[PDB]
Amino acid sequence: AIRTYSTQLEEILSRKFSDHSLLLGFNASVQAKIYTWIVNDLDQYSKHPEMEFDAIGVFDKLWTDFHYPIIKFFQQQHAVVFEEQNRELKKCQKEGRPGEFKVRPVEMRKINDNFMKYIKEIYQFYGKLLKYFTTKYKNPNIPDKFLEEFRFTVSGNAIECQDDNFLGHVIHLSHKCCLCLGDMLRNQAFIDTNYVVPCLSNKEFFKFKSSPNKRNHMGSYVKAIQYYNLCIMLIPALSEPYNQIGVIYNSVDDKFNAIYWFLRSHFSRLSEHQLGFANMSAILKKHWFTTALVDIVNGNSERRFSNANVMNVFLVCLLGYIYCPERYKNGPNIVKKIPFSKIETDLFKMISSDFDEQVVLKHLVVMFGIVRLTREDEQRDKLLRFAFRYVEKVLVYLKTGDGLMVLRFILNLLRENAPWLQVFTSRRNCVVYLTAVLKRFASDSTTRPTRMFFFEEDVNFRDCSLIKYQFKDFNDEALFSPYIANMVVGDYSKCDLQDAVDEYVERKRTDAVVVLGKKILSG
RNA sequence: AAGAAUGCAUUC
Ligand SMILES: [K+]
Ligand SMILES: [K+]
Ligand SMILES: [K+]
Ligand SMILES: [K+]
Ligand SMILES: [K+]
Ligand SMILES: [K+]
Repeated sequence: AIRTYSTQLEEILSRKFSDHSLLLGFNASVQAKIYTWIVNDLDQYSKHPEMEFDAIGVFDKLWTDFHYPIIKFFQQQHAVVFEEQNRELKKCQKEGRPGEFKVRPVEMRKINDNFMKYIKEIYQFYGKLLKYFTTKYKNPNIPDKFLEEFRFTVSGNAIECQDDNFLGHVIHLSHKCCLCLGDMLRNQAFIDTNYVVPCLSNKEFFKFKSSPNKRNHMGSYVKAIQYYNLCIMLIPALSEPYNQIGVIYNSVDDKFNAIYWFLRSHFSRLSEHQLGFANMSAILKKHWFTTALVDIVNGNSERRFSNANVMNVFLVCLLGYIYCPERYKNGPNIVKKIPFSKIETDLFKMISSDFDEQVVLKHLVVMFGIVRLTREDEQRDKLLRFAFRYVEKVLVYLKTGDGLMVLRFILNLLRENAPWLQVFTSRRNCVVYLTAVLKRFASDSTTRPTRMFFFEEDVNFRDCSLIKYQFKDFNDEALFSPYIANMVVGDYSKCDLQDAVDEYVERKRTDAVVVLGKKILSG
């Protein structure tokens, strides 16, 4: 049936003159049909062979063949009007009348208005499906945080304890709904920032033209990223939401964050293993990081990078010198006589002068991810040696500073990756520095501690293959039989700790770090 | 391990 609808749709969208009402009516009729169909398909699940259960494919086809093509149709209309404005500007320039150029804001606003009405319809549709999926069936595998983000309450409704496969299908449908909501909002924000806003006034047009985007327009994407984050909270093994967050950061020229999220996409447990890696490789092959490095080293610049952004640029250029030498290597230098050693020294100094746990966690993901992607033994060994020089600097900082989350992450990276542990324990400075760091801590723990709930880093790295999909420095057995799921997303709101949560988490992290670090040093 | 060059690292 979806094929018939997509045929009729493509016939409609191919007309020279678009009937907005006809399209919206047709979408509303198709949505009503699909809704009654999927409700009935879940209802009859236990009556037909499971492999005849079609809802996931039907939903995927509705998005890819019906709803997204309509989005792309509207985007193409916006682009047509934008190019008309560009043609008018070029004509006025070549005719010697540059001040006579005027943006026409009408017919950008009309197209966008029809587009917005369509977006409102599908936003309501996917939210309606998400609410149905989430509240019709009791599912202990849905965190109460997910429910509270949407103000959903689950009634005394259908209990499908009989079938865990059924509940897995239902949460996958909810995940698809959230993904579609993030995707439609991301497309809407892109269209607003690249076509509508520039066509509002000459000021907007010329600022869009001169500054490529210098996109600080992350505010336009906050809602879409929220939906992607909910996707990840629901099923962190699936790679698409991570990739879409990386796409958003790439479009706002936050290239390092893009690389980070593309790597997280690549390393999720059930990743398709292509989208993130291809997007990251396309970034690395380009000139943004080398140009950024030149601008930083020359000092004077309109760029005005923050210290964290400077560290990020340094890190990518240093990793690229080894991993992508055809772009980041000319003799001892990365670009334009800028030596690898100088940049390495500068970044390592900033580890201590500008320590930041989130910044360092992202650095570690990026450098050990690039290690994981490197096939050549010489390249891989050089990258590991660089990564462990970085880690040695981090441990030196930890002799006098605090970074328990970073330390947990480092130790678990070592624990879940035997070749990395072997390299680490063969470096005298790694052993010496880790010993000095651990001697700062006091702990009566001798075995893996237990705890009330997952912490921030546990939630953040769920189903990341860099740590073999979970931290293993706690005995979390009591948290994993899921007739509840709140501890796994770290929701301690149900636990009676008040502000002492911070003290509790610090003590527990310290215990886990002491026990695991002694394990590592004993090998 | 040396030896050489560039700013402990990188390069042959
Ligand atoms: K699934
Ligand atoms: K986030
Ligand atoms: K992209
Ligand atoms: K993509
Ligand atoms: K950055
Ligand atoms: K926490």
